[PDB]
Formats: sequence, structure tokens, C-alpha cells
Amino acid sequence: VDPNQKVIALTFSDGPNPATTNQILDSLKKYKGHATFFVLGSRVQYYPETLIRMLKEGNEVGNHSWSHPLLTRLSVKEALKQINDTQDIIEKISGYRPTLVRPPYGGINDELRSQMKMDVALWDVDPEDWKDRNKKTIVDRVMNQAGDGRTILIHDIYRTSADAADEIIKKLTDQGYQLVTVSQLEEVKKQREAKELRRQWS
Ligand SMILES: [Zn+2]
Repeated sequence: VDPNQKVIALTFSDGPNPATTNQILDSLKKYKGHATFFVLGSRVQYYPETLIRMLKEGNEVGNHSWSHPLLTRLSVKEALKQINDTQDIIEKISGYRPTLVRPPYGGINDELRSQMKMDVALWDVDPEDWKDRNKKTIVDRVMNQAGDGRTILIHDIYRTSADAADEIIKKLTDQGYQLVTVSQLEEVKKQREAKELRRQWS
């Protein structure tokens, strides 16, 4: 990944769902891009093959809880169980340990932050594809807001979202963006910031 060229992080919450997730994985593979999938533990348990596929194809996997409660409605113990049960199923299937967590609905507090011991990964651009389940509406909202360094949220459980994601992936690729994982974007930002180190010997 070249930090001097455009980067963007496409991210997908709520899968795996083979019919839609596999289509998105196909699009990413066709256009030579990667993404980050924030998965539900319950769905990993239903669809272990899709977890393996997304990892095999170079995508990053994050934790999106077991069954999608608002974690701030739970006790800390119950919320940690949602997260840890999801770590556990991912580990049991794949041997992979996610480092990124995306709390359902963005809901988090300082106590959960400190106790989860994971990197909280939210987003910058949200076309609300759960609300406007319409391919062109989703595409246009994303493409109008896309820019270097941004993180896009799509929910990979709807047909219109998978169809929109294919078009978004194509258009961003045509525009010269590198489609990177969340962790790769973090690294790019650090590489760009590190240019300031050169001031020490200028
Ligand atoms: Zn979700």
C-alpha cells in the first residue's frame, strides 16, 4: 500500500451472509481490493466457510458482538461475554484473533472501552443502507462523500447493499483509490504523519 496515493477503507457490518457477503468478496477480488468485515459471532457459527474465505482473500475481520445488542444496555459482564464469545468462535474456526471491535449501533462507554482491550473501529461515512434499501441511493450517498482516508460503513446482509458495494468498489477503483483494510489505513496515516520526523534534521 502506497501512502502517497489515495486510500479508503470499505467496511462491512452484520455478516457473514453467504448470498451477499460472497458477492462482495467476489467484487473485491475482481477489482484487486480488500475490506474489513465486522462479523456477528452467531453468523460466524452458522457460516464458518465464509469467515475462512474472507481471511483467505486478504480481508481483515473485526468483532461486531455475538447477537447485536446495544452493549450499553447490558451489564459489563454481559457485554464482555458478547465480545469474548465472538472472539472464541472466530478462534475456533480459523485460529485468528481480531484486534478491532465495532460495538453495535456505535454504542460504547469508557468502562467498556477499558475492559474490552480492543481497538474500537467506527466509521466516517454511513449511507444508512438499512433505511434506504435502494442500490442507487446507497451508491450516490457513498460516492458523494468518499475521499482519501475515509472509512465507509455498509451492512453486508442486504441484496441492495451487495449490489451497491459492487458499483462502489468499481467506481472507487476507477478513481484510483487503494481499497485497504482498517489496520492498513491506520498504518498509512502513521506513515504520512511520520514525514514530520524529517523536521528534526532539516
Ligand atoms: Zn451491525
